[PDB]
Amino acid sequence: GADGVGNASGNWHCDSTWLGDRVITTSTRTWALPTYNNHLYKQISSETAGSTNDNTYFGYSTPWGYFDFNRFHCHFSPRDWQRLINNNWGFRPKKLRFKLFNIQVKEVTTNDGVTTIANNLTSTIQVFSDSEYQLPYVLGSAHQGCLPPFPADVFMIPQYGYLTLNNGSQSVGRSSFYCLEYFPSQMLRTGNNFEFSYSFEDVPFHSSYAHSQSLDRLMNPLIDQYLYYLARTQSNPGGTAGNRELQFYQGGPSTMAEQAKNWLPGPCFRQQRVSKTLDQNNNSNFAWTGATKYHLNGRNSLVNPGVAMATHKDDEDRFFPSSGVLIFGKTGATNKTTLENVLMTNEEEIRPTNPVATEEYGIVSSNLQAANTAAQTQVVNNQGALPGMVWQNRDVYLQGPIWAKIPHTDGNFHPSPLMGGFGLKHPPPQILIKNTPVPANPPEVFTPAKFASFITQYSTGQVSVEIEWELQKENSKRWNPEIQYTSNFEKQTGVDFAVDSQGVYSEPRPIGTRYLTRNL
Amino acid sequence: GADGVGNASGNWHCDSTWLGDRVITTSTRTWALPTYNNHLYKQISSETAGSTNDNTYFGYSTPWGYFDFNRFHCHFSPRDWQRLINNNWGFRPKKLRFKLFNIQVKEVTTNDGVTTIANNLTSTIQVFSDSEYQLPYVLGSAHQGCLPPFPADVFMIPQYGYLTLNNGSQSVGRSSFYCLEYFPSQMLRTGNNFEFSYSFEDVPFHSSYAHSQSLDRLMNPLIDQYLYYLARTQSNPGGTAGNRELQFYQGGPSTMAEQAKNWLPGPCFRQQRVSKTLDQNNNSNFAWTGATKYHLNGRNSLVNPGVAMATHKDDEDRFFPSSGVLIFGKTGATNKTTLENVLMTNEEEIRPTNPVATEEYGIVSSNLQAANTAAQTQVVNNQGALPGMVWQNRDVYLQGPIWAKIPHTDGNFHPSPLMGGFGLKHPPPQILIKNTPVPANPPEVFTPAKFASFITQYSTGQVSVEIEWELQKENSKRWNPEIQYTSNFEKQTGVDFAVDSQGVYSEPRPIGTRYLTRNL
Amino acid sequence: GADGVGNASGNWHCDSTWLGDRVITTSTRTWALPTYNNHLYKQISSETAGSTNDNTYFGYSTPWGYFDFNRFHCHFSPRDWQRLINNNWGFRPKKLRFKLFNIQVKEVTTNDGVTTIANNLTSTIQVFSDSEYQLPYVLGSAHQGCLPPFPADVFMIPQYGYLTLNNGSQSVGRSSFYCLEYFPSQMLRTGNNFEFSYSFEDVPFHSSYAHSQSLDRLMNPLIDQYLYYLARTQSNPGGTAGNRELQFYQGGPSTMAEQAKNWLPGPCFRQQRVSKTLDQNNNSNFAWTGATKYHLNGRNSLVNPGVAMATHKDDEDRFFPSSGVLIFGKTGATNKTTLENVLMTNEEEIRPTNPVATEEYGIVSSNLQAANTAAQTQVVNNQGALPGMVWQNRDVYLQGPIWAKIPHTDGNFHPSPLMGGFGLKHPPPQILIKNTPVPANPPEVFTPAKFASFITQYSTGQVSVEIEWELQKENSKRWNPEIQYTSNFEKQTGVDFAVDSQGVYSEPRPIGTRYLTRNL
Repeated sequence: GADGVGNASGNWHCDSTWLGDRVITTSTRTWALPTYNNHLYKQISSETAGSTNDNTYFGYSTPWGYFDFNRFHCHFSPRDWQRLINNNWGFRPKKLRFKLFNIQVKEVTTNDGVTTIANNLTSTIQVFSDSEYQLPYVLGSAHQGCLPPFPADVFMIPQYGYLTLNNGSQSVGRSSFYCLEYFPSQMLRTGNNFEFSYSFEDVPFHSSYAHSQSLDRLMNPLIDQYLYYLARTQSNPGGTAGNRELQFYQGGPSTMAEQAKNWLPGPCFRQQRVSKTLDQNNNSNFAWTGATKYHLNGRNSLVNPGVAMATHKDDEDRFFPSSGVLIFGKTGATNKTTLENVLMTNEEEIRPTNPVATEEYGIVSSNLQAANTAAQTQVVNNQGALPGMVWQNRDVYLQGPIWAKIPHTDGNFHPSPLMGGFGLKHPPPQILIKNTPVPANPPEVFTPAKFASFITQYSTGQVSVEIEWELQKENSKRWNPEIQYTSNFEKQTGVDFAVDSQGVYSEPRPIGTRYLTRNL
Repeated sequence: GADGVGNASGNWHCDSTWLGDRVITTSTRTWALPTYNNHLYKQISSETAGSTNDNTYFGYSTPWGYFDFNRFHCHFSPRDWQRLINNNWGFRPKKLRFKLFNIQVKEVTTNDGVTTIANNLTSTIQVFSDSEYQLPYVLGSAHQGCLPPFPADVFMIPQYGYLTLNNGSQSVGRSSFYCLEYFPSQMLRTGNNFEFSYSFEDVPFHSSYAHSQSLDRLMNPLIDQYLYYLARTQSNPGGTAGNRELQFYQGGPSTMAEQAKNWLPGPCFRQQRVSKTLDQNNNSNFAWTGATKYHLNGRNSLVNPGVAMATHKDDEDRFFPSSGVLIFGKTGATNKTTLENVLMTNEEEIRPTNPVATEEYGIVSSNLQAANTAAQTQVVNNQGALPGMVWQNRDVYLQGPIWAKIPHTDGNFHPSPLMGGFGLKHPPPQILIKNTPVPANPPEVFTPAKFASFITQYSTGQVSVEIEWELQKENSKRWNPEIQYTSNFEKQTGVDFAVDSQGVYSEPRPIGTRYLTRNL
Repeated sequence: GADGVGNASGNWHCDSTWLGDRVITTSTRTWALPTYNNHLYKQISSETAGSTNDNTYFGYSTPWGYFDFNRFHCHFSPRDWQRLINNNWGFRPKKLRFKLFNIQVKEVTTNDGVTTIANNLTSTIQVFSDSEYQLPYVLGSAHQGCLPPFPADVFMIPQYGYLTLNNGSQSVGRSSFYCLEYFPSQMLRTGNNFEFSYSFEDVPFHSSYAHSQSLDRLMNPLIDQYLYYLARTQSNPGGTAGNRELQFYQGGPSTMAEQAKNWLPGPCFRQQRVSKTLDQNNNSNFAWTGATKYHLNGRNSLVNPGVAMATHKDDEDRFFPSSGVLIFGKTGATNKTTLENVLMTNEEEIRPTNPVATEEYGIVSSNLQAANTAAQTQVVNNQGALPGMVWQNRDVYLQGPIWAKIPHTDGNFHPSPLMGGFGLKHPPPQILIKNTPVPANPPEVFTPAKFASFITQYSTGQVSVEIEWELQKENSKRWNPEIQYTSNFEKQTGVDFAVDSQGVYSEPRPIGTRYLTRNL
C-alpha cells in the first residue's frame, strides 16, 4: 500500500458486467480475523477422541487464516445466476483478481468484566498467497468459511490446518510439517493494501444444457435397419412344444430396444435407494451399514457424492441415492437436522446419458449354455469405463463449489471434481493471513523461555474478488419454448432470495445450471 | 444452377482413382423422392401400438427426405475394396464433395384407374445440408435407404424423422420440436443444381491389419527371465503329506503363462454363446431373456454389437456371441429370416489383443486366506478399463457403416462407433430434401382453413458423392506370403458380386479389411 | 425477375439472427391466389341483409388480393419469442424487406366432373405495393389471412375490399371509388420475381417490462412527510357529542393513502365486469345492452378492446372486462364458440399505473357543503386526460397485431393502436396481387359487349418477409430472480407449440411480452 492512517486504501466495488461473450463478476466483503491458537502451531490427532479406525487422523493446526471464495453465490447474485443459466450453454472462468484493503487492527483488553477495544495503529498483519502450490491445499473440500452469499454480511476468516499421513493416531515417517512463517509474506499496516492477479488454465466449458435425446433413442423412428439381431432361439410356439430354431429380425420402429447402437451409458458405481416418505424405507439403520463406500488402506471411506448418475428413475421423484447427491441446508439449520430442513439436489438431466444411481448398470451372461445347461446371467452393479461410453459431469449449483485441485499423480481418468465444477492442476492459490504477534511487556531480566504473553488483538477489513467468466451461446433451432428458471409469481409472505423481517438472508432452494436443451 | 429446361445440369461421373497414398472414389446414382405425410409434420409415439416399457418412444415424422451414403459399398466396388484391403495397413477419409443435378419434378394424376404422369416444369424441390449440426442426427444408426451398392440401381430417398425425450408414450418438458422449413434451403427447378464440399476432421487410420503376435506371447522364447514368481505354496509331494513352503521360480520357455508381462487384454462386457448347429443350443428362448443388455432410465436396451471382442475361441468356429456380431442379409431375405439367409461377420483377428466375447475376462481372488481358510476366487464377467490395457476396434465391412457422430457430452472414453468406422465430432452433414407443395385450385371465396388439397407430385434426379481417402502403406519385412482376399477360382453357376439371370445384384459374403498382418 | 421457366427465381430462407442489440427475423411461406369476383369490381352494402342501423355499410369488393404479415407469430417462433421477452425491456421494428418469387400460374378446366390442372406458362400476375398510401388501408384491422404461424403451412391470399362513407345502405356524395388497375403494377411470369425494401419511421420502444412499484407507493416508507393534510373535521369523539374542529396530520408510514403524491393513474373509460364462473353472472343478456360503446354519427360502436386498463383487481382472477380484453381462439374453434374454446389475455402488469377496467376511476365532490348541508360526492366512471397522469400501453402478444396506421387527422392524443403494437403514420405499404385475365376464345364477329368469358386459373408461389428489430437491454440491479416464460416441465400427451398426431399446429396459450420488471 501507499498512504497513511486517514486515507482509505481501496474503494468498495461489487457489481456484475455482462459484455458480449463474457461476464465479469466483482464482489466485495467485510471480514474479521481472530488470533488462532494463541499464535501456536499445534498437532492434532484422533487420539484425543477415540472415534474409530476409519476416522483416525493426524495433522497440524496453524495460527494462520485463509480466504475462501470457492462457491458460486460468492460471485453471483440470484438474478445474475439466472441470466447465466437461462441464456447460455456453458461457462468457464478466465481471470481472477484479488484485493485486501482498508485494514484495521484492534487491540482488546478485558478488565473487571468490561471489554475495551481500541485501534492499534502500528500493528501489522501478514498475507501471502501460495503461488507455487507448496502447502497442503485444503480448498475444494467444501468447507464453511467462504464469503457469504449476501454482500451486507460480515464473515470470520476460517483457521488453516492440514492433515498428513498417519498410522492410527500416530505419525509415520513421511508425515510432513509445514511452518507457514517459512514463506515470504507481505506485512500490512492500516495504510497498506494487498493485491494479486491470477489466470485460469484452459478448461472445458461446463455443460449448462440438458440433453433433449437419449442414447438409446438416437435412431430414426421411421426407417428400418439393415442389421439383423437374434430374436428367438425357439420356434414360435403353437401351444404344443418348443422346437429349436434360430430366427433373426431387423431392428425397426416396432422394437427399438433390440436395435443396434454405437454407444453405451456412462460408468456407474451403484448406491442404495432411500425414500423421502419414511414409511417406505426399511426399519433399520442402513445409512452407514448399507452404504456404498470405498476401502483405502484399511479405512472405509463413504463414497460421496460419487460418480455422476441420475438420482431417480423417470416417474419416481421421492427416491434419492443414499450418498449420491449434494445436500444443502435451509437457513437456520443446525449441524444435525431432519429431512425437512435440508435442501436436496437431484440430477434428472443426465438420465439420457447416465445410469440411475440407485439401479443396475446392466446384466451380463455368467455361463456357457449348452443343450442340458440353461442360460444364466449376473447383474452389473459396478462398471468401469468401456470403449464407447459417454456421460455427463455432475451439475454445478449456486451454492456449490466452483473448482477443485486435481491431485499431482502419475495418472488420472477424466479428472473432474465429483462434487462439481472445474478440475484444475493449478487452481487459484490459497491466500493465507495472520495477525502478527505483539508481545506484552518482557520481564526486564533476561530469560530464554518462550513468551506466551501477548496483546490480544484482531483485525478487520474489506476483501474484493473479481472473476472473468467466458460464455457459450445457445445456437438451438428448437421451435418450441425452453424451460426457464422462473420466480414464484403467486403471492407469498416473503420474497425468495431476500432478507426477512429479522434481517436474515436466505436461499430457499438450490439452483442448477441445466435448463436449456440440446441434441445428443 | 444456371441454364434452363433442355440443358443437363451435370454429367454422370462414377469412377475410382488410385494415386500414390490416396484414392478418390466417386459414385453417381439415380433417386426418386415421394411426398411424405401429405406435406405434414406429425408426431409419432408408441401409444398407437402398446409394445412394452422398453420400446416406448415419442417423436416426429417430417415430409423431408434425406441422403444416406454411410456404407462403404456405396463408394467402393468389390474390386476397389480388394485393392484397399490387400495392399494397405489403414485408411481414413479426407474430403467429401456432394452434388445434386438433372432434377425432374413429375406431376401424377389418377383418373378412373388410369395413372398419368407428366413433367411439371415450374415446380421446385428444397435442399439444405445442416452444416451446424442443429437437427437431430439420425445418420450412423445403420438404417436402410443408403445409395445401393450397384451403380445401375435406382433408390428411393428415405423419410426423415426423429425421436426426443419421453415419459412412457407422452412427452416431457424437454422434448424438442424442430420445423425444418425454419432453416434456409435452396429451391431448385429442372435447370438448377446443388453442391457442397466437406472436409473430414482428423481421425486415426482404421486398422486393416491383423496382429501376428499375441499379448501373452510377446516374450523371447529362448531366454529366461530374471523375475521370480511364486510357484508353489506346498512342498513337492512325495505321496505322504504336503508341507507348507514358499517356492519361487523364474519364468522361462517352459512356463510362459506364469511369466511376467507388461500388458493386459482389452476390456470385456460378456455375452451369451450361441451355436450354429441347432442341436447344441439349449431348448428355451434365451435370446431376449438370457441376453446381455444395459439398463438406462428404467429401459433395458440390448447391447448390440457391443464392445469389440473376439467372436469365438481358437478351434471353435460354430459358436458366435448372441448380440456380439454384425449380421447382414443375403439377397432376397425378408425382415424375419433363419440362420441360412443371414451373413454373419466374425472378428477372429482381434483374438491376440481382445477377450473372447463369450467367455470370462479372468478370475480374481475373493477372500483373504489363512491357515483354516481356503483360497477363493470369483470369475470376472465384465471388466472396465485398467492401466495397461490394449485392444482393437471392431472391423469395418464393405456393407457396414463408415462413420457415426460422437455425441456432444462432458466426457467419453475412447470414442469409436461400436458398430464400426470413424467416430466424428463433426460428421458429414445431413442433406435434407423435400418436394415443395403445389396447391390445388383454391375455393375462390376466402376461407382461413389449411388447404390439405395439393397436386400429387414426385421428383427424380441424379446424385454424385466423391470422397478422398488416405492410405497407410504396408512396411512389413515378413518373409512368407500374406493372406489375401481371393476370388472363388473353381467354376460356379454365377459370378460373385455380379448380377444373376434376372438382373438382381447380390453380395455373397461380408468382407472385412483385416488380412495383412503386423507385429504386436 | 431475370431467367426463364426452368430456373428458380428465389431461395427459401426462413431463419432468425440474434446479433448484439438487433434481431433479424426472416420468414418464408407458400401461398395460393384464386380469382376473385370473376375479375369484377362490385359494390357491397348492407342492403342485401338488413342488419341494423349500427351495422350498415357501403363499399366495394375487388378482384385484387393482398399480403398480410401483421402478426408477430409470422416473424417469430415460440422460442425466438421467448428469447425476446425474457431478455429485453423493449423492441421496435427498424427495416423491412419483401419478396415474391417462384411464381406458378395454373389453368384449371372442369369437364364431366373431372377437374384438370395444367401449367399456363405465358400467363402473368400483377403485383404492386402502395407506397404513397393512396388506397384505403385495411391492414391493422386484425383480420384473418395473415401468413400462418407455422412455416410448413400453405395459406390463401385474402380478397381486398374497402368501405367508404354511407347514409344507411346508400352512398353519399363523398363516397370514393378506387380502381386498382389505375395504378402502375409489375406483371410477372414464372421467371419474374418481385421485391421491395421498406424502412420503419422512428417509434418508441414497446414496453416489455412490468413495473415493480405502484404510483401510490412510490414514497419512502420509513420517513414522514413535511406536508399536512386535513385528517378530521370533527373532534375525536368520546362517545358524547361530536364537536367541530379542523385537525391536520402529516402523511407518514402509518397512513400512506392520505399522503401527498405527484402523479395520477391513467385515464379510464369504464366497462362491465363478467365472471368466468357462469353462476356468478346475472341472468340476462347484458353483452350488447350493458356494453360500453361509443356513439358516432347515430351509430353505436362497441368499444373494443378500448383504453388500456388492468383487467381485474388484485385477488380476483375470474373476472374480466366485457369488451376490455383481446380474445384468441384455440385451434379448431369455430366462429361461434363458448368460453372453453377461447384464449383470453389479461393485463395484470399495468395495475400499478392503470385503473382496473371494471371499476371506478375515483370519486369527486358533487356539492358545496355548509352547516345544514352534508358533503356529497359522485363516482367517476369515465376520465379524460389530466395533467400528471401516467399510463401504460396495452401489451403485444405473439398472436396479436404488430402495427396499425395512425389516421391522417388534424389532431390525435397519444396515438397508439388500442389493440396493441406500433402506431405508424407511414406503416408498411399494402401489397396487392391479382391474376391477370386471360380471355376465352372471342366470338369471331365483332361485338362491343364485355367478355365475361375467361379461362379459370390461379397462381401459387413463395413469399418471404424480413424485418430487422432493435432491442432494449435489461439494466436492472434487482437482486432476486425475475419471472420468466417457461415450458411445462411435467409430462403431457403432446408438446406445446408443436404439431399433433394429425399434423395440426396449435398455440396453446397467448404470450405477452411483460415479464422482466423495472422501477416506476
